[PDB]
Amino acid sequence: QSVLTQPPSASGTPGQRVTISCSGSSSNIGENSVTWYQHLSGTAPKLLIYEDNSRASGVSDRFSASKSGTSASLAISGLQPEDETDYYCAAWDDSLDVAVFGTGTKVTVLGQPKANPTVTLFPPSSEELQANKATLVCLISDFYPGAVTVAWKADGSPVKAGVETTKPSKQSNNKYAASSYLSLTPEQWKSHRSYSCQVTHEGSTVEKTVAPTECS
Amino acid sequence: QSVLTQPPSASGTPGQRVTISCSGSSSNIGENSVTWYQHLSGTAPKLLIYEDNSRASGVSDRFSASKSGTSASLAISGLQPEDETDYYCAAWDDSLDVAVFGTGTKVTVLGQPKANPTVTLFPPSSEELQANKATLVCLISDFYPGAVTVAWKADGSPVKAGVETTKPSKQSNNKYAASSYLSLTPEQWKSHRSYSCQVTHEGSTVEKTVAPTECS
Repeated sequence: QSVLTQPPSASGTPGQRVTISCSGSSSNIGENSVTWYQHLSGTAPKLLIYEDNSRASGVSDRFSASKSGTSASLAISGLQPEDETDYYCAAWDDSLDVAVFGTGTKVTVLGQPKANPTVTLFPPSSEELQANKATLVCLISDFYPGAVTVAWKADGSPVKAGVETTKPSKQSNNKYAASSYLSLTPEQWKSHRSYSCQVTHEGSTVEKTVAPTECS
Repeated sequence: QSVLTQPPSASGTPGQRVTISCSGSSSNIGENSVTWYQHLSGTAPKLLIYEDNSRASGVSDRFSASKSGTSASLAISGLQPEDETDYYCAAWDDSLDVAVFGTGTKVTVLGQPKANPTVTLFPPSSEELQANKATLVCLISDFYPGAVTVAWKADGSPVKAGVETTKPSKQSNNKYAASSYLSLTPEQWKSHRSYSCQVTHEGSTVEKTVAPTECS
């Protein structure tokens, strides 16, 4: 039989230190070495700990683990917001002859700082103009919380056609990123001299403007 | 980490038959035993297969599995939507007693036709470089199912470091959009002959390239 029990979630304030428990049986944990993984959903679990308390290269000293009898624990000291993820444990099951995983624990980092987005406007590429297409991308990164507004303007006047904005999603650092793209004609691109992306986040607005070519 | 390669999506019409491959070295799969996991964005993985092919007692017979040295594969002979979950392979033992997970594969039952993505590479503007920065953007659009894997190189060398990739999202045409950006310094940029963006999508792999020509 089957699994290693983990509390569903954990909760901590930045700089604090949270403990993740893993319970098992004597066939698995009791007798064999434990392993802990961090999982972003869609990346592939990343090994943190091996052989009960060994750290994998790239793993920080903020994460330490141990095993007591039939129980194992992971301690995150210095809770950072990039730490908000899922943590799974594992150990070989002698009687079951398999690797038996933990139920998974998701750490919630309460009261994360507010991060006003960084805005970057990309004008139509060459590759794409000498291909007779024109797309502008307004990259919106490093924001928190994760809700923003986007508005496009052309020569000051509202661009109320051709825009596509992406729902924000988490970046590795636990901050959001999104994009807004406007498909125009190379015809349209040229005829204008100013294009602009305006992003509103938490009572603050930033606008970046782009103008038909500049440089070599 | 440095693990198992799995296509991002696998998908078919109801009652169809779907295959999910898993690729590695003659160190992992290629030598070890491979296990398969089933993961809904609900708490825990769930072993379908163990010791290459032996079905986890109680798993449905619509699940078959095999290995052949380098590769491995799990066939879902009975595609029904309760199968619409992520799937993971795992080899076992590079450093001792650890799981070596694959990238995960998302299975979707086609609700619309397959659509290869349109990839577009955008180099820095003159403007952001005049400001002493450089960010390339890789726009990924018009693709279905909703899942991709993006990789960046610099003179045919993987760029792991400093790339973020957005989670796919449903735009106004009913197809998905995503974007991945690579943050550099204005000289980290110009010290390389070019940068390319590579998107893998249910069979198809597209690679776009770009060179520093911005007021160069």
